[PDB]
Amino acid sequence: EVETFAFQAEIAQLMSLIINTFYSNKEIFLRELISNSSDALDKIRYESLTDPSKLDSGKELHINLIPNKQDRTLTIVDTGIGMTKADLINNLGTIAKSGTKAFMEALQAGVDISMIGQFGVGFYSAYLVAEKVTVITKHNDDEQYAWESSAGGSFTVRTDTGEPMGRGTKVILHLKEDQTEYLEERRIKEIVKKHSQFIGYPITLFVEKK
Amino acid sequence: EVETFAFQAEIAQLMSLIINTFYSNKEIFLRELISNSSDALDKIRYESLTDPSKLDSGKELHINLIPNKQDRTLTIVDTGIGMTKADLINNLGTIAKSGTKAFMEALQAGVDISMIGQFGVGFYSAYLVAEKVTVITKHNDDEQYAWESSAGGSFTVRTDTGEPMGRGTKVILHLKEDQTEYLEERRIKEIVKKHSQFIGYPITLFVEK
Ligand SMILES: CCOc1ncc2c(n1)CCN(C(=O)c1cc(C(C)C)c(O)cc1O)C2
Ligand SMILES: CCOc1ncc2c(n1)CCN(C(=O)c1cc(C(C)C)c(O)cc1O)C2
Repeated sequence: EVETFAFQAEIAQLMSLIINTFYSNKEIFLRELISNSSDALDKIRYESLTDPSKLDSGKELHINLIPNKQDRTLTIVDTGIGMTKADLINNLGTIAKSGTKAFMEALQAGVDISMIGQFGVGFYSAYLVAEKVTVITKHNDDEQYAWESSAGGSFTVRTDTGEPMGRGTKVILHLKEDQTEYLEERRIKEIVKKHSQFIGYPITLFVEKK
Repeated sequence: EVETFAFQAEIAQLMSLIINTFYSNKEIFLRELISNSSDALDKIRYESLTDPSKLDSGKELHINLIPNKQDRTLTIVDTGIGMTKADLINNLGTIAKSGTKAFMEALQAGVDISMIGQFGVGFYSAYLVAEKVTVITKHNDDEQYAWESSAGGSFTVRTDTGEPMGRGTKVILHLKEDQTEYLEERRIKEIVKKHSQFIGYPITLFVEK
């Protein structure tokens, strides 16, 4: 059974902005996804400090980047805390964070789209390069879920039937036809090496089985 | 009343570096404290989307800067998720351990102190301008506490007796004698415009006199 939700009106607007504004520095999407992964990973390590059983679903804390030229997909996998169904639905579409209006405001007052992260809504920068985004997520308290959207004002949520994850969040970017550079080894390294924040977790870039 | 604790050795080490190294660009401390406040406010906002009862202790998500020239203090107050007693003593230091060590290594490879916030330990940049820092905090599940340190390798924690803050964290900088410029209204505005122009939450600069 697949459920369909409307994006909150301001979020639909943020997404349209992102998809339609001319902006050449698209590579910031990767930075924003890795920061989310970093926060999710901090969170599960933090909870494990007082309750070590939370790592029963997987004790390795890391980030994998997986390009697939055949599928034209770039996938980012982490083993952070993950999202329950309620987290998925509430944090990823149906409720506008105050940073959305604030961000869009800032754009009028002379900011760059690359600062989307300061406003807690960096995730939507994925649509700089992706025509469709699928998010698979597993939290300790819930079942494994699949979120999906090609924008257009709605997203769907279903129970995921694919390979279980143990715990964490996996972001599958279905790349636009002219954005395949982000499947190239040399390009991905370049963007990650440029990453401002010290990532306190191993980032492994997978090689394609060409 | 008051309990005294030893810093993690790497944090002690980082703190002596910050205090003893020659570095004129001290103003970056504000940017780092304002970044922490923003992160803290992200955390309670995130939690509140699924459990709105988390804002019972306070709906307003914002940051105050309060200079006091009588006391020679600069105070950064926010209404974020706040910190528990275990967070003050142990948890936060343990999470930041890998960044702390990584930062110190980076400095040896000739990087700049202003990069401190990139390694998740921007708070300790407070000791660029302060001889003593007092942190008052309130988390939803816990009581209100005072953390304190003048470096020298130790810190204290006590239950705070003062004004109940509801939820959040207040960082009181007791400024060095030669660092009073950061009490000046023009100077603070300048530094906020320069390094923190687009923060995701309102910031109110208090005026004096
Ligand atoms: C504010 C800190 O507290 C906190 N608690 C839980 C979580 C977070 N932060 C961050 C997000 N998160 C995830 O699972 C996650 C989500 C995204 C995109 C938004 C889809 C991503 O690209 C990678 C991820 O690991 C869970
Ligand atoms: C997920 C576990 O990691 C975690 N959880 C909660 C918090 C944090 N990290 C840091 C932020 N925070 C605060 O209270 C705070 C702290 C500082 C300085 C560090 C002293 C500051 O200058 C302003 C603040 O609001 C809350």
